[PDB]
Amino acid sequence: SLNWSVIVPALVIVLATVVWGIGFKDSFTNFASSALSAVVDNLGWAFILFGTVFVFFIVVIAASKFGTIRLGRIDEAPEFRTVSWISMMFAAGMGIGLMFYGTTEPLTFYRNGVPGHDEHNVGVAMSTTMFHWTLHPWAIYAIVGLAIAYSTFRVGRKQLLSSAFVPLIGEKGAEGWLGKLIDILAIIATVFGTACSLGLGALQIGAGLSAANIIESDWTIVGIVSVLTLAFIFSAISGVGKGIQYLSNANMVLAALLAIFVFVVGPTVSILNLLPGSIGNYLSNFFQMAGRTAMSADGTAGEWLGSWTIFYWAWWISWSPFVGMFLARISRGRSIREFILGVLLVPAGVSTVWFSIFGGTAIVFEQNGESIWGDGAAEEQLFGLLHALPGGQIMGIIAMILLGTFFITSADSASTVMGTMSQHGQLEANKWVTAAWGVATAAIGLTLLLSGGDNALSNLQNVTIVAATPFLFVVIGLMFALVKDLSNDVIYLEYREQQRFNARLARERR
Amino acid sequence: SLNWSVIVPALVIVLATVVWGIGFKDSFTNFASSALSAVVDNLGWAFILFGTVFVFFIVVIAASKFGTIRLGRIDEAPEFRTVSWISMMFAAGMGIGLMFYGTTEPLTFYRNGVPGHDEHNVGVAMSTTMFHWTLHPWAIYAIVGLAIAYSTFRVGRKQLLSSAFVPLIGEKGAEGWLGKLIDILAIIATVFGTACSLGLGALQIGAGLSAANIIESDWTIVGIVSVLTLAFIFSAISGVGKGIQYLSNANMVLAALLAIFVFVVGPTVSILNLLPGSIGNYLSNFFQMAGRTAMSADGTAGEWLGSWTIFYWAWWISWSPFVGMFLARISRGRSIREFILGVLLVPAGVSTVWFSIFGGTAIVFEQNGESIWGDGAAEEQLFGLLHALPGGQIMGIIAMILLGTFFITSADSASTVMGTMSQHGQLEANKWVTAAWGVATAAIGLTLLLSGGDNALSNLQNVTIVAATPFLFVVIGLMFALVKDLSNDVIYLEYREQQR
Amino acid sequence: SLNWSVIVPALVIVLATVVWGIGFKDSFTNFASSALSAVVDNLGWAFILFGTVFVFFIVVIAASKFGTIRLGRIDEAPEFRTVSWISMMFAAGMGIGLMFYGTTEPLTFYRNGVPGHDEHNVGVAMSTTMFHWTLHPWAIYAIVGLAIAYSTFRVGRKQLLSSAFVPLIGEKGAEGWLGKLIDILAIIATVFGTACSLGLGALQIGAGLSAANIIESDWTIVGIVSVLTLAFIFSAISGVGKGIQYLSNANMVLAALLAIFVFVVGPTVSILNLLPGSIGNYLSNFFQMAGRTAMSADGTAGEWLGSWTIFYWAWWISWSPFVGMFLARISRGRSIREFILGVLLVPAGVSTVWFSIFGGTAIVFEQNGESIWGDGAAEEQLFGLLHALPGGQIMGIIAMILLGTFFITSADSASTVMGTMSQHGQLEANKWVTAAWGVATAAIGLTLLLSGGDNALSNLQNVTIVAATPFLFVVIGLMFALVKDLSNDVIYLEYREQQRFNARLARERRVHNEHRKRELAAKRRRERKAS
Repeated sequence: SLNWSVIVPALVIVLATVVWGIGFKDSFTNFASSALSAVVDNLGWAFILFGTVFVFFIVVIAASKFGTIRLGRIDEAPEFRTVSWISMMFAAGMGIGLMFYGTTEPLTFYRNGVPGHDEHNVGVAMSTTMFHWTLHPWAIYAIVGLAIAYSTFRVGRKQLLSSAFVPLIGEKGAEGWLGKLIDILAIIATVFGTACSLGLGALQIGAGLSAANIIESDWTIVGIVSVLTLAFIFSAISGVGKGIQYLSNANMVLAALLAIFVFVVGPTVSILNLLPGSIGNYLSNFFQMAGRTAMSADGTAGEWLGSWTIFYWAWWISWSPFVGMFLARISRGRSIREFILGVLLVPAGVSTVWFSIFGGTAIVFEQNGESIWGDGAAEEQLFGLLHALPGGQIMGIIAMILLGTFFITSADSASTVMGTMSQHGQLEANKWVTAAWGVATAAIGLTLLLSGGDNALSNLQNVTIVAATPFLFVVIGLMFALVKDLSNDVIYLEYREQQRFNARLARERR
Repeated sequence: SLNWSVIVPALVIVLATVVWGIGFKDSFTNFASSALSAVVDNLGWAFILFGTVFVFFIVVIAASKFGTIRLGRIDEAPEFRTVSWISMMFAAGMGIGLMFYGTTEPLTFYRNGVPGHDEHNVGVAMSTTMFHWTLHPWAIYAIVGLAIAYSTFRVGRKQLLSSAFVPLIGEKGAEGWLGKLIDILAIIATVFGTACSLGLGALQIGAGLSAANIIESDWTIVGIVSVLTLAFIFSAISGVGKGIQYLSNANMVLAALLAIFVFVVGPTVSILNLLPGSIGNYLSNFFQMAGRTAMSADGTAGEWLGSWTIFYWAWWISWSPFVGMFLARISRGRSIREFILGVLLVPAGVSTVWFSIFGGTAIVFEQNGESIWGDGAAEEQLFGLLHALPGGQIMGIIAMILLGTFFITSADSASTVMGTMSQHGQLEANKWVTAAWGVATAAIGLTLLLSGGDNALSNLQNVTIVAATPFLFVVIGLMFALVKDLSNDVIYLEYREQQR
Repeated sequence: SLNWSVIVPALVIVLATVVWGIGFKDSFTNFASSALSAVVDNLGWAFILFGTVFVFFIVVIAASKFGTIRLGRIDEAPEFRTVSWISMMFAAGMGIGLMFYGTTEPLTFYRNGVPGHDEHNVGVAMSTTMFHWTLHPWAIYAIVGLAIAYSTFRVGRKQLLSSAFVPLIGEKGAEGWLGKLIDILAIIATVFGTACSLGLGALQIGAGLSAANIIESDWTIVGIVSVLTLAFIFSAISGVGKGIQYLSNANMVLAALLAIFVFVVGPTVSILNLLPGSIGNYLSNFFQMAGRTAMSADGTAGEWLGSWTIFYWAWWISWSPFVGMFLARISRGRSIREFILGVLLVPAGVSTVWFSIFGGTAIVFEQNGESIWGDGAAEEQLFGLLHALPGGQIMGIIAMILLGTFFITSADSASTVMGTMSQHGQLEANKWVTAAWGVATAAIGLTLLLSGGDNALSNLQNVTIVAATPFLFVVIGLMFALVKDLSNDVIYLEYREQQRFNARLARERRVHNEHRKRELAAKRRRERKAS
């Protein structure tokens, strides 16, 4: 039961960018990235304004009476344990992203500084990175993750993003001009969003290899590294099961090694001192950073935001469908309040520690003179931070392998989700159609890395913002659909009608 | 049934300042404005400290159990629709004030800067203006608006500010040393508060005319512009009814034209980018600006505050009686929570957009070189912002007419309120006594504009702070009376006594 | 019934530091203060991170359902009146501390400035002092004060800090590797914490005398001033009762005189203008100061924090046992919510006014040129602020006497608490064992002032951070024990079970309606098909 109504237009746009970028109209793709700077100028306020709205909206709901509502049958107990649920939360907290920017981002802000602040500022350097990897991102994943976890568990609808727009569009009739389109953009936004992490994984590994087999052009090398792990996703999907479960555990171990290694070896105390700093400062500059637009100070932030804030915002939106589908399944029959409150606190905890370790020591070195700053190369900075520590050559390989495993897990999980959306929300997607999207995502992966050539990272970040632009309004509209569904929920109505009886009972007696 | 006990002392003080200012002791009036700088030094902390207290106090009540209480009969449904109620909220959001400072204020802060911050700072420039036209002002209007809407709807007392002090002063016995005095100051504070907006409307129009009939002295011109609309308030009160209803609708349209025109024509994107900025930054610098006193940094803010923060604070207080009487009638039998939460959110929404458009583009031009800064003239800056845009000469006239309509609506509405306070809270005041206060307010209007002459704006802002000083403590005390009334409501009071 | 199990190890460590500091290994004591800078480097984040946690934790509990719980018998009415309870709250708000730093602290921040800010900044100068004497300190006193006031009133256990760890350690079995140790550290942390205030009282008075009998070496003078009030604590404990009650009232009067005097005489308006400033600014820089560590800006704050933030934090922790025992008795059968909400608001109100008056005028003078800055001497700055005002020579003596009374009240109250912990939580401690700890505390008092010599203040602040380090984790663990006790309360456990049954009953009733509408629906489909 393959819904080709979504598959066709999806692959059409997917393969389009692939061919229109990999070759022929190569320089034309980089022209679209230039005309893309227009969306940052126009819909710039959109990503920023609503970007914070997601945080307030998801907190208001969690705090309101809707929080008591169970995600499924009335008064249903969660399947997985409380601790087990939190453990699966860390699995989502770790990704190729933290491996990439985790060490560079906090450093680039300490060296260059952020719009409206002095340079060499530890406090602001952390508050910014925190502002990009904590509440805001997960506030978007919670909205989507809740929109699904409610419509498919509580109401009992199909596992399609369109099924969440039932209240708005039309009950069951949401399969015309919209609905299908929502499911179409859902896949397109996901394939590009995942292609980003996969692409970042390539440059990350490539720069890691340029720190082992020194040296080689490395143009073909990129195509190699990609297909290497791209081919080993099949033997971890079809012929072999339990791939996501096993590899995820291995990832947590390797990620724990790097985190601990840098922690004990590097400036331990300094890292620990950053825990209260990054956290406290984050709460201080929150609204100041939330009000940061291309008008402060004097339209100077425009360039900065477009390559940082605006980027992440779009990158999370394009990734919301995947993370949403994930958090939904993990939170079976779990209170809305504990679901939201658990999605914003647990993951945000990992991002805090991770950045305080890598992005922390990287700053400590910048202070002591041993600048890890690899002449700009963001990918070479993670390994540079390792080689600067006793046993760096070793951990450098471990971190490199961890990337290869992430590339597989990320692509695997993202594929099982995309395949589901292509099968009318079938929970048990075929390991064949799943692998199909696997190469389809990696295809767009290299296409973005080759079109940019030397500026692969520049073009990669750009294309991401493109596919996310349309899906942005989807999440904004998904915000209303989630409000109407709740306002028409059994427990909710039963509450307002029971409260109206209590406010009328002691009224007549008076 | 005219309560002359309040009328006499009111007109006595009103006409006093009129004559003692319009002529004879002219230079003596400007001497009182100098000795007025003493109230900014002494009671300076009062306006600032409590100024924020109003915000916390009105939010705590709205959040507390008192919020569930209906403004009238137990479990009574509001008269007007939810959307209709919000629409009437915008009618109060729009005024002569936004037309005046809406374009200049955000600019003067971007050019000169605020105490304790660098200049040419967009973020701080917005946070400040927001700090003056959002929560704080309406937190004062909500307290008064609720004090009335409760005492006259719930309890069922007369529509007099003194009737709200029943819990404190004395039940029904609040008509001696106090009560009447509270009603006296209520009118005096209102007539001066309204005279400010009317005065600002004059200078605004006058500067608009100096951009059409260029040129003429303009001394008599001011007296003309005023009496022109001052005489057409009668034909919109007595001989003609539905004045407030019709004109209010026309005001919203014209105000929508200016707002949209500048929005689409000017830097659209920039304006939109200021929505998250002004809002976000406002929440960031809130407590920092709330703690801003004449001691930071190093008693340097004293001069700045006295001509900005301290000013608005007094200007809102002197206007609280009017806005309070208004919001009360509009919110018939409406939950206290939705009343407060609706008074702080709806109007504050307009002020955000309005300042992000006019005060926004004005900054965008300041950045691009086309400084609209009309050599200091605040009134000439609004029109300068228009003439800088395609079709400015047209909108300049539209905005000018909109001011004339505001001058009438503001004076009309303010009069119907003052007349009510002079008739033992009679909801249906006479269209004759109403028009009486009409000229009485405009009288003080010109008196403040002529006494200053060239510094008409300087003297106008000053006299305002004077009449508000006494009423300040009234609102502070009105804060306690609103707490006792609520703590002694219906089911709540009886429940405590039954537990005693 | 003296619990020597705690007394012995306590006096052993107490007398140890006394002898090992007063003489012989004198320079060795100052060596421990150098190796002490290591705890500020290592556990530095601990004091800062959790330091704010205490604030959030104590606010969450007060806001939660636990707040409705009464501190004693179910639905028990408080003994003292609401106003009387607030009055006894001010008695705790006033101390030797405010007399010492109240005038200097806000000044040193206006002159030198704080890490990450410009100098001569009034706003930041107040926010910092506020950050040290408001929520944070009392958030620690509330946690301890509640841990006791609940375990001894509600549950009905002995008045020992160890009795509060019953949930964690073991029910009644908390008297082995732990428990006793918790009671041991409780006294040690208290004796050192009190010794600080007593020591500060000495230097304060000594500098006051150097402003009257000008002049004299003053080395022996310190030993005199101390023993003078140290000997008059006995005649105010044994031979005379009602000492704490009477003197406390006298302290409030004298403290009111100084506060008002400086208020009316000095820059009145300026002080009043600081009320909104200090308060407002405090809320603004709260999280910014809460995130202040030895990494901002660029590990430069390390030195500053170690001599300010880190100090107070440890000083409050080492004093938590005493203040906790106090607030507990004062809040008999009083709602947890009104207890916490009353401990964080009332005292924080005094600290705001006190600093806005003394620390306020001191800045006003610094602005007008008449710098009260007594060439660094912190003790000579309070009197300098007085002598600068009409009738300073008079108030200088009054403030000096007020210090002597505080020295007695502080030592007296601290002793009655330490003695209680040495008698299995006996509420009625002996006036003999109480006086015993009196000299025991003053002993460590002079020991810290003589070991430093010229840098008496430097060494005094250091030794304090030492004894508090271990007790820090005790308060962190006491945070968990307070959560388990509450989660297992009668009124509480009834509230949850009730909230469940009420949700199951409604659950059942709803299911029956869905089958009702479904049965009734398909029924009308047969009436229309067969009409």
